[PDB]
Amino acid sequence: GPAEAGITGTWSDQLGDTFIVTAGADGALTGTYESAVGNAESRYVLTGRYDSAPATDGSGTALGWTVAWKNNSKNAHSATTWSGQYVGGADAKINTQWLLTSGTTNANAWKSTLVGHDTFTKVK
Amino acid sequence: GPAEAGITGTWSDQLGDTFIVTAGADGALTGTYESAVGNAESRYVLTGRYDSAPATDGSGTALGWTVAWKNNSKNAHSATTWSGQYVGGADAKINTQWLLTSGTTNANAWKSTLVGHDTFTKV
Amino acid sequence: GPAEAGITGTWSDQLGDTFIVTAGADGALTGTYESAVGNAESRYVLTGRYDSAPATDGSGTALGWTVAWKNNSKNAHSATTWSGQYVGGADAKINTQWLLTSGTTNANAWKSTLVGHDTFTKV
Amino acid sequence: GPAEAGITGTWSDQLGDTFIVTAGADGALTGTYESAVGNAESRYVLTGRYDSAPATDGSGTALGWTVAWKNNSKNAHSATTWSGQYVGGADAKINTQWLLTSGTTNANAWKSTLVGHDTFTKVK
Ligand SMILES: O=C(O)CCCC[C@@H]1SC[C@@H]2NC(=O)N[C@@H]21
Ligand SMILES: O=C(O)CCCC[C@@H]1SC[C@@H]2NC(=O)N[C@@H]21
Ligand SMILES: O=C(O)CCCC[C@@H]1SC[C@@H]2NC(=O)N[C@@H]21
Ligand SMILES: O=C(O)CCCC[C@@H]1SC[C@@H]2NC(=O)N[C@@H]21
Repeated sequence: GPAEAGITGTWSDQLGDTFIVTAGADGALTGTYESAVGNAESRYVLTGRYDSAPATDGSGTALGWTVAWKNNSKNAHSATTWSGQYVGGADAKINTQWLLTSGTTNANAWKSTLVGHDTFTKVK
Repeated sequence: GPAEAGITGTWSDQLGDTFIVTAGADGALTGTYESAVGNAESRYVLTGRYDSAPATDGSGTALGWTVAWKNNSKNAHSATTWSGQYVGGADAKINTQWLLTSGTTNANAWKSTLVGHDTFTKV
Repeated sequence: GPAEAGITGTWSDQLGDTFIVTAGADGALTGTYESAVGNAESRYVLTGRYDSAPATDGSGTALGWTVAWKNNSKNAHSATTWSGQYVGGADAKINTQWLLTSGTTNANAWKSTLVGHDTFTKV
Repeated sequence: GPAEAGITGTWSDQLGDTFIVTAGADGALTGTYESAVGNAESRYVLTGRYDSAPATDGSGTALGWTVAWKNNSKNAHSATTWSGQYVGGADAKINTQWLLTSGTTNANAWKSTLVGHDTFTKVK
């Protein structure tokens, strides 16, 4: 439906974090992600899931994805998930909230996870 | 590293939410998840990532995964991500926080996302 | 410091959720909040805290507050906390993330807490 | 009702973070809080709100509170809110999720906020 093609493409946010994704008819999200901030260099594997038959009543399309911050260049020992919804239209948006967990000892687990939000806009 | 075999298997929480996962040598998590609560029936595909070369200093292994709540039986128009860490050993744990976003109209978007936390133990 | 007069006043977000606050010289926030959405009518008491001696290095001023959604008109059996920072200047902002917990039975507690975010600008 | 007296008293969690609170008939929570972890020393002022007429159907009592991490001994330039519900009974609990925001420059705001959860049990 329009959400598969709508989500597929390149996205970025206002900090210049950016990702390339394909949304499949099987509900899969597959791509790579590049953060402009934090302990990250170059691109990381992204995988996730989305609702391939969203409500047709004006609602967004729910989705989520994960990046573990390890690639051939760098390993931050952390992983981020983004949970949110795709809102289509000519200026499509992906609106998300995210959790960034770092590996820690049990004693430091209380400070293991950052939370934030981010809206991405489609490049093409 | 040990996290590969250690994450691979079947996990559950106190409510009987459960999942089967394989942690690949490449950092992929793939499996199936079943919720005991919510607008959910039977199993849903899970996919995520973990740090396949975690620190060796006693820290946990970071990971995350997603489930979109649509399968052959039901579609709740929602998706959950779990972000957390695997803590190994013979009674291994995966400690998570989670975000459950439901598709909403823009007017309702302020109430789209629930947050919670959950500890799974290996079956 | 400037945060005292700068936080004190009336604030609103894009939806018309609004609050009046006084930031005390002692670190207290006290005021009243009105939501344009949700199970809410008229004004509710707000109370919180802010760092009354923030860093001087250009950082924002940390703060937080709570509203329990019971007043003379309505009781939604819920409470929201906002955690964030005040960024001063002539177009000052309060940038927040928030947690809205509803009273639930233990069985439903996994769905008790919504999460979101909101930026307020000063009227 | 039972929730006012139920919440009033001293609470602690498994790390030995602890607080003393009074829940008022006016919906107020007033007290002080002592963290066993992080950039904190001795006690900090706590203020918050709770539902003074909770549902009588088995539901918990919603509540929340704030601590800014500045006292006469220490200033961490941060503040934490806890949002959750009081569950009464002979072994009463306060179950919460929390957000800890540090003051940051706008550039570092994406890493300003930690998230976690915590269950407190009543001391007396
Ligand atoms: O520092 C790390 O642990 C690895 C990089 C984390 C970057 C975070 S993930 C949430 C936010 N969104 C971005 O694209 N970058 C930051
Ligand atoms: O109700 C829905 O929208 C779909 C089911 C959601 C179930 C949630 S996901 C977070 C928590 N953990 C579980 O295993 N189940 C609930
Ligand atoms: O529906 C309820 O349980 C009470 C009203 C909640 C309104 C929420 S609080 C977070 C967000 N910000 C607002 O100003 N309103 C919504
Ligand atoms: O380091 C700081 O910025 C000040 C202390 C923060 C302590 C946090 S607040 C959430 C968690 N619960 C606790 O009682 N202590 C930690």
